[PDB]
Amino acid sequence: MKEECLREDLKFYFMSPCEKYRARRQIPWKLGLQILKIVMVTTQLVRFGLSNQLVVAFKEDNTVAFKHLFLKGYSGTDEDDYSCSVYTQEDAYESIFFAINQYHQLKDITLGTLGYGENEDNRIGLKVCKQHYKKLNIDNDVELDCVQLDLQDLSKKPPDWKNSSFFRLEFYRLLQVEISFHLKGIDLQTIHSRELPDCYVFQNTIIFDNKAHSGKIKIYFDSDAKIEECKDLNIFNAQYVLVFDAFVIVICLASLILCTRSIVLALRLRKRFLNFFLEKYWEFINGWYVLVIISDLMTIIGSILKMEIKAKNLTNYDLCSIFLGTSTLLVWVGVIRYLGYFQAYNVLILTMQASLPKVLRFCACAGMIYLGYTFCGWIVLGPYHDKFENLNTVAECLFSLVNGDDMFATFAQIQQKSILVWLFSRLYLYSFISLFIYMILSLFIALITDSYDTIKKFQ
Amino acid sequence: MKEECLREDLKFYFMSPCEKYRARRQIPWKLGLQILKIVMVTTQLVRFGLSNQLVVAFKEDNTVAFKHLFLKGYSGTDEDDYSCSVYTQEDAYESIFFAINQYHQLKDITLGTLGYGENEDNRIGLKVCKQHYKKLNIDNDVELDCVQLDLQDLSKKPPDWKNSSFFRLEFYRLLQVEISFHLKGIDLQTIHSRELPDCYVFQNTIIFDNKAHSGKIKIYFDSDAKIEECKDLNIFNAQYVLVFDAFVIVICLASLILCTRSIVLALRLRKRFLNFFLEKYWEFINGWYVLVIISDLMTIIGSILKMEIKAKNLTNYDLCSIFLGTSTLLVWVGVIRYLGYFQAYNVLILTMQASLPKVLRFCACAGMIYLGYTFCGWIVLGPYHDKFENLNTVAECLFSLVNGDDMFATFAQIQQKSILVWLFSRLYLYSFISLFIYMILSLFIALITDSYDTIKKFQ
Amino acid sequence: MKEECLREDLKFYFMSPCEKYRARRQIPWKLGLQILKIVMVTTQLVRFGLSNQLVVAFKEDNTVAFKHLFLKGYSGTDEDDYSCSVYTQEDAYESIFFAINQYHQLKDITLGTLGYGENEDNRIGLKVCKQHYKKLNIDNDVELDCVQLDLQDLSKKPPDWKNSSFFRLEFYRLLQVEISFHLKGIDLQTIHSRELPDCYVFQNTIIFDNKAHSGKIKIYFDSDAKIEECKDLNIFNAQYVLVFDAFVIVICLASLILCTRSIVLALRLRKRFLNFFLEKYWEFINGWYVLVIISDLMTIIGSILKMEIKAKNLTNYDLCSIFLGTSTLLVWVGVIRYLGYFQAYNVLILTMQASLPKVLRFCACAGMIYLGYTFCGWIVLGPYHDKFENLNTVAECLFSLVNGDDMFATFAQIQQKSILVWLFSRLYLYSFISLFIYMILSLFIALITDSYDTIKKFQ
Amino acid sequence: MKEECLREDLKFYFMSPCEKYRARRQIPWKLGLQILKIVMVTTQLVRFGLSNQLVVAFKEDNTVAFKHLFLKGYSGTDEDDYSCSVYTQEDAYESIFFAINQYHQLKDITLGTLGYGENEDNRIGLKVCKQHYKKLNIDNDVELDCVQLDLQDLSKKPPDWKNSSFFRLEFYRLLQVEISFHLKGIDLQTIHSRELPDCYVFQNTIIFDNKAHSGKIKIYFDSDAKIEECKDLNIFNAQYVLVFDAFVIVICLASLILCTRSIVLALRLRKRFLNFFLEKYWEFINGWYVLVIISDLMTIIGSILKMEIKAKNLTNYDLCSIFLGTSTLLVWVGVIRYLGYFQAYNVLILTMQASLPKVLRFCACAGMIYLGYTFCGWIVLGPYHDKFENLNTVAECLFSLVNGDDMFATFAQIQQKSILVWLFSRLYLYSFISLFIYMILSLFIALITDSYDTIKKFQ
Ligand SMILES: COc1ccccc1N1CCN([C@H]2CCCC[C@@H]2NS(=O)(=O)c2ccccc2)CC1
Ligand SMILES: COc1ccccc1N1CCN([C@H]2CCCC[C@@H]2NS(=O)(=O)c2ccccc2)CC1
Ligand SMILES: COc1ccccc1N1CCN([C@H]2CCCC[C@@H]2NS(=O)(=O)c2ccccc2)CC1
Ligand SMILES: COc1ccccc1N1CCN([C@H]2CCCC[C@@H]2NS(=O)(=O)c2ccccc2)CC1
Repeated sequence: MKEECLREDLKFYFMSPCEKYRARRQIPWKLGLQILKIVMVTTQLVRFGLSNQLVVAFKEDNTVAFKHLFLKGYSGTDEDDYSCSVYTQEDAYESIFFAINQYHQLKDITLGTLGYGENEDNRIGLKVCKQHYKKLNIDNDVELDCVQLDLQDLSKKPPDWKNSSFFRLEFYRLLQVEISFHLKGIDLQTIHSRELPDCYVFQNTIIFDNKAHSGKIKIYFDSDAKIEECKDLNIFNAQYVLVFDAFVIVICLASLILCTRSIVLALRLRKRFLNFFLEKYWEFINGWYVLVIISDLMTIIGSILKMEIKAKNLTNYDLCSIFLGTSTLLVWVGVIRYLGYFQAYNVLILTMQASLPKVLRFCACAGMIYLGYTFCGWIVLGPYHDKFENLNTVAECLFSLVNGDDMFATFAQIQQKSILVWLFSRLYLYSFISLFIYMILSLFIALITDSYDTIKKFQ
Repeated sequence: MKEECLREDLKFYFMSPCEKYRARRQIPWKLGLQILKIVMVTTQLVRFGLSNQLVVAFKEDNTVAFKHLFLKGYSGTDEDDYSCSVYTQEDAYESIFFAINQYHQLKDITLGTLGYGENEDNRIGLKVCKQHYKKLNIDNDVELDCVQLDLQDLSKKPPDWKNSSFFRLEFYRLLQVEISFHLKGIDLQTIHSRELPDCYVFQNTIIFDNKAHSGKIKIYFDSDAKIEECKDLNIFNAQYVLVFDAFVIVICLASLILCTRSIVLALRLRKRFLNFFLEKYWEFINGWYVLVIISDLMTIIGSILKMEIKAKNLTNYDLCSIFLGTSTLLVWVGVIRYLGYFQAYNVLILTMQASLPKVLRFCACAGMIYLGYTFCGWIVLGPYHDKFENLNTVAECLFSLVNGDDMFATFAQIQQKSILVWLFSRLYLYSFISLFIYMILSLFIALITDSYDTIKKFQ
Repeated sequence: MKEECLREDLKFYFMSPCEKYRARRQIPWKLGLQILKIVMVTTQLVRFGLSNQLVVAFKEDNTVAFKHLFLKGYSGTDEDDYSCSVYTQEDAYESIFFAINQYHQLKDITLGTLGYGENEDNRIGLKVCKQHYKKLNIDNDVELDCVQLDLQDLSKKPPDWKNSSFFRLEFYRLLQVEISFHLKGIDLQTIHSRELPDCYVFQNTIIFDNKAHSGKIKIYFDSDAKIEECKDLNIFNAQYVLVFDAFVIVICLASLILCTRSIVLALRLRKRFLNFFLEKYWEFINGWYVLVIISDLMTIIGSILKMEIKAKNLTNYDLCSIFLGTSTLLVWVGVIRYLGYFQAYNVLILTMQASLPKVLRFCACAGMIYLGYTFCGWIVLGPYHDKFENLNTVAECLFSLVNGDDMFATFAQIQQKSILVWLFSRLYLYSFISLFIYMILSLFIALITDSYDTIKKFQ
Repeated sequence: MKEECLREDLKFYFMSPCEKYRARRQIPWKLGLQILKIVMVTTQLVRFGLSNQLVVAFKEDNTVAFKHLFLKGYSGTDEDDYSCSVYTQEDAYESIFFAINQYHQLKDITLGTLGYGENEDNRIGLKVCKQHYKKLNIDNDVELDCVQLDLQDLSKKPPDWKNSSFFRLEFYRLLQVEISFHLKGIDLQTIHSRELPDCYVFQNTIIFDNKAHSGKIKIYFDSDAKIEECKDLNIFNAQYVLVFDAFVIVICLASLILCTRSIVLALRLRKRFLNFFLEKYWEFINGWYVLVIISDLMTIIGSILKMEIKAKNLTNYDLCSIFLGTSTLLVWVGVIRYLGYFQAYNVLILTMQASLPKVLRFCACAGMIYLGYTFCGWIVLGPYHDKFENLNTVAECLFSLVNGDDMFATFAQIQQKSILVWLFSRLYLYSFISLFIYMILSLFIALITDSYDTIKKFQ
């Protein structure tokens, strides 16, 4: 009778929860735990995204306002990673003095709720640091000399800091000049909800950088905002988000227990069948449960990081987002296993998974041509094409070219002053596009004439 | 003999109007009613579009002129949903005073036929409203205080409104300042047709908005134009368009009667055949007639809305256009049924409609991956990529990426200051593009090796 | 013996010139006439293109210089079909007076070889014309009043034209103000070849246009350049190009005779075979010769027009180019018949021409959906999308969308202030792209499963 | 026994190095020489690219700084191949005088480490050369007259060079004005590595060019930088790169010997088999070795050029890069032969190489249509479309259009003032896109229905 019982076991282990009900009126409480998971995880992700949008928008808007306030002649768009640049000694002096003077008159210039903030030394003021190579008989060591400009120093009607010997810069040895100050703001765009607003501290540094010593000073504006508590303020949910994140951890933990239970019990059924087969003489793994386990672990980790961020009021959510997003993605891929319970969501799998070896072998072959073209393009067209500046950019450009993106712009971007490089670029681009189109279309006719045989043999 | 008669019925019910003439010299007056419909509906749509183009062009040109007249330092292009922005208290004051002074001197500045218009209170003048949080000890309530600047007030050679206590703004509590005025224009670009021109009333509001309190005031210019009747004017078709719209309603109503008649009579023939089949023991629906009925209803509704708009001289035609366009689209799809009467416009239908279940099943599976990628991309790359700002934008970006659009720009838009987010973005984009290309090409080889069998079985 | 002779005829009429030599050592002097044609026609086209490039470049460079000289605050790029625009009465006055003053001081401002040219009335000077509606009690008639500003009038140290009653404009009735003057230039960039340079006459008109009466004056600069003969000039091939064009006409005329001879003689062989077939009881046309005849006619016409243009020194070559280009295109298509003489350049024709009926039938069906979408998109998204402004633009946008071009930009271009139009635009774009991708891929699986059968039956 | 020995020979000559070990425990020291080659060649290329990036970045940054210092009103972006342009005599004078005055005050304007450099005549100063047509009674000869402006000449408090008769230019005869000067810089961005920095000499020429005589002067800034040795400098690997390049030459020379040895020995085995076949009565070439030999030759040549460049301190690496890149590309293609030793990386070759004749025949046919369209588009749309300016640009535009790139932009770029050219452009673009899409999809259905038969016959 043990053979019949074993056969009934697997006959029950291989059917969908919808059917298992038909066979035994059983309730898949585990499938329910999964629907409640998809709803709770998606809800948490959306709420987290909305709150992050609000905070990030406030910080970025304040940064743009600061750039307009303190950078002289700021266009409104960052030239590069740096905001603006100067090419003349008098331009650099004007930018430095403009930043200092705008800080002096902040209360009459700012449109928002800004005030001066105490520095790390507990004093309202401005710090300017400059670095020079010590001394063309320059040395290799750098000299760092700074002074602290208090509000009393700036407020003197005859300004003495402008005429001081500090601000003679000797630009041929100058490495950089750095201006640091702190500002305190408030977002009143939160009081219309009877919730006390969040006071912010801004640590702004302006760096006038000429490490390159190429005749251009690059001006970087960096604003680091952190959420302090409000001290001087009188007008007229923390546990809620935390309980929700704790429930999410409970559901994704319960799912983690159940899936690991099923995998362990699946290994037990293998023994019985394997031992039974021995006497007379990955399918059991169900690698969707691997995906579910990974997504549960990632959701638990991301929820813990989110709780930690909310608890201590921290504003960088990059790694918390990378866990929650990559776990929600896997949750929706797990919806496909449930969808992949009706027989109709199959039959094309006999090609979608069977072609995978052929495609992966093709990728290995085409990968070597792709690497060779990447190296060639970087070395040759690097100094003449902005899409070939570095190896990673070359790889992205070649990937996009394989997909038809910006071909004419790619051809036209390279100037014709160097005739040899122009001819080589033409040959390079034409050969790459033609060769890869040919290879992709070939791979493909083959994949077809193979499936044809595969499906013929299957029937 | 009833069997023969029934057989002759269906033998007549299944043939084209061109053939039914061969079988009985009958005139398909109903097919004629359809050609006259396609011509009348298309003609009405084109005439409506041309007239709307004229009116909208006049209104938009006047709005651009107003923005140049009243917005200080207007570039010519709206920065965003708002036209321009300021970052300094003195800039905001300059913009406000510039708007007021330009309104004061309108007659000497405008190039067109503009004049002052009476307000809702029947008085030529300018209204300025400002909103402040009541009182950092601010309250949660807002205070709205306004004054009306008449032309006599502005025309005083010593201006007293500039120095009044109204225009001290206390920007840290300011929510917005709003300027409202009315102008009356004429389009003389209609007199060259001996048709009396249309006098317009413009309700212009300039909103200096800093609800965000982020250090930037956004300046919105909104112009609401309505067509009044001309009062002061002496120089040297309404029924026509209305009769045409009424004829359109008659033709699309007659077609509605005939199609509903045929469907009802089609149900009668089903009874006869079904009862006949019972004794010895959607095709009849002709779902093209469903399309014709829907298009007729939409055309009647759109024509009624068009008549209502023309009757009371109203200038917003968004919903009238959405009915007429979506009905003309369905009319041209109904041309395909007539085209689909020759046998040659078939045979490919045996795949165009048979593949539909497989494609729809594929869309269900790929839809879950698409949703997962949408959520992941929004949560991770949202704060760093302008094409991932919100969920709808992420969905559009992913759809476009599946079609090869702006891949290199999408890769390059994300800055590399955050290395973790940069690496994740690279992995995300590469995986999405590769996976979806693989899935689409797979779906496809399958659809082929299936049709092959389907067409083989058919023959 | 007549049967054998007839059979030998066709056996000779159906072989390639290369083979006919193998069968009879015959020289295809006619195939030679064709190679000399491809070389002579291509050479003529290239020479014509180079000379046109030179002339057009000179004229366009002079036009750009004129725009910088006479248009106040010209950016360097035309805003639209018009060069620049103004929105204030004082701006319009400044532009008009700037143009007049720059003309007054031309000799000291121009960098090239420019001088004043006599007008149609044989007098060096400037003409200003203005148009007003006669007289709000305006009439429907226009009044045209002008004055001629001579160089003596402009050179008076107290300028009287500025203060004259002519230049009070009454902008509310103004239609346009037009400034006309003539300049004479020389291209010294032709003397370095010992060829006397070409003196030009420029007829420049500046139109300050406000027909719209929308508060914007559009400023058009139109320069009409014609090649006069040089009068005042002393420094230190016309028959050649003409003889070459005459030889081209001879070769394309000889080819026209021979092809028409062969077609006529081909009809003779049809009679013999057709009569022979009758006794016991397009292939002969060779529609490549139709292409050759059309290309010969077009080349002769284009060469005649080119000779006419060169003879009387005229500078508009639009229709001459459209004949020469479209004839050279057909000449290269005729190279394919010669290439299509080896057997290997066939066998794929059994699908390239057999699929044509199925594709054309598909285009008829998809054409109706394309027209419906064009009308719907124009009527709905016309006032909100710059790619849907008019019907032709909508058709081009839909064609490009079918090919994957600017999808994200097309989605993003439409603003979200109108929620109904935004939702409809999303539905419209998604449905169009999905439907047309589906239809194209379907047409295609069908074309395959058909060729498969076609090629199977062929063997 | 010689038959058995011969059979054993080939049985050994046709197996992979991995297997030959299974058959004889032999060590493929030659395959090792290949892995060490791929690592050494890639390493050399990467190091060369990084060093070139540094040098080129320094030179380009200095050039941008020079353009900002010496070009009046420089925007920051080159208008074209030329940096900026002027259209007025006074603008040209201002630009010339601005360049001279900025050179005079260089020490107080430059941000980097710049100084005056001696000219070719060993004297610090500025040279201005102007060219005029000799003398409208101009001649054909040019007159070149120049003066040398020393620092003493520029430093005189009353400037005499401004008022000299040299700088009256007579613009109607002017060909160009050229300003030449030398500057000496240092990159201190190399001292932070205890490596003495590289002093540079810059040969800057500013050319005010109006060869066109079209009313625009084009201003070219050309900076030629060469690495001199440092003379005045006191602060606080050449053999390494050279030994590495010499080792690379040894490995790519040893590989060249071995591959040529194998090819020669391969020809010996052909004799034995061919003679053996005679008695009773490219595969042997292994054209991968041709690729290896070519890549070895290119690597040796590129390494020699790199050694020559490093030895004499020269900064143009265009041809050295074109050899190293195109050799590294071939090295990665040679990785595919090793990958193509497992049987699985085959079977698709039976189509990837068999389709090549059909595709090449298709390219020959489609090439003639492509050439015809190129000529037609250039001749017609050349003067109206910036993507059709010259034949090469037309070819690139058509290639991109075949791949779906910028279709709507291509359609929209051509203005509608000329209706005939607009209609022809529409017809041209539509016909090209439709025809080439049709031909590519046809080629393709054929390639499939052929492989099907090919693979069927193979089995
Ligand atoms: C071996 O690569 C191919 C693979 C598959 C088909 C064709 C090619 N050929 C044809 C040309 N190249 C194609 C690359 C991708 C699409 C654009 C080009 N097709 S084209 O416009 O019709 C054309 C044809 C002949 C001459 C000039 C242009 C690449 C080589
Ligand atoms: C499983 O997805 C695929 C599905 C079908 C074909 C290929 C792939 N592979 C190949 C690479 N990816 C392709 C995505 C769409 C087109 C661009 C890429 N083709 S490629 O340039 O020739 C290439 C090949 C190897 C390495 C690097 C680049 C995605 C994975
Ligand atoms: C009936 O049209 C189709 C025809 C052929 C294949 C697929 C579709 N479907 C699938 C979606 N649409 C495709 C249109 C062209 C390519 C982009 C879309 N493919 S997708 O990114 O993979 C995707 C899949 C599911 C949901 C969301 C996105 C259109 C409908
Ligand atoms: C003989 O060329 C073809 C080859 C293969 C398929 C179709 C065509 N046809 C169809 C139209 N043209 C297609 C070219 C490439 C893709 C865009 C066009 N397809 S479409 O949007 O669906 C369409 C259909 C009918 C009318 C209007 C538009 C080119 C001719």
